[PDB]
Amino acid sequence: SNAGEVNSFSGYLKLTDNVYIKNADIVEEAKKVKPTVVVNAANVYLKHGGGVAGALNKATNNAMQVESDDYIATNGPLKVGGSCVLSGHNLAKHCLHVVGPNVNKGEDIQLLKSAYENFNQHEVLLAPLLSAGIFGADPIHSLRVCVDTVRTNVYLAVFDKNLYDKLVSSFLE
Ligand SMILES: NC(=O)c1ccc(O)cc1
Repeated sequence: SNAGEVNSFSGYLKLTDNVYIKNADIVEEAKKVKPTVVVNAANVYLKHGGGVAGALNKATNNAMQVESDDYIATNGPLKVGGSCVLSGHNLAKHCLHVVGPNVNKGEDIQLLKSAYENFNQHEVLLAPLLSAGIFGADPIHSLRVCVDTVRTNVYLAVFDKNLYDKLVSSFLE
């Protein structure tokens, strides 16, 4: 890897005492920062074909999917709102696979609070906005649940510049 120190976050905007945000690609952030923990936007079967999960898995050259398939065959699926800790491969020491509700598929948005409570077992995390994208939840709402629920230090990477700008505007109202 590059020779930088681990957990080297740069250029984030501090929103609260423990929540930070950056307009960035989470894969490029993982490579630059070398965090202890990267959060995956997982589904219950740990099938990483799409969304953030697909980007993370591709950046591990499919090692994340191989490990996840081995895990599920023995250990069974996660629950919505739940998490597991598997290897971070080349991206991080650990990957916290967190299942936000998929409101495009009828799941209860209330489970987003449970989803973010998984972050509180880790002192500092690189993460995407939970339940965004293929999961269908309103990103402004997801940021509010994050701020209200996470107590540990979270560094959120949002790649779409227009969505970033709307999140920051929303939060500063
Ligand atoms: N990026 C990494 O692989 C890493 C290694 C050791 C740590 O204590 C934290 C992170």
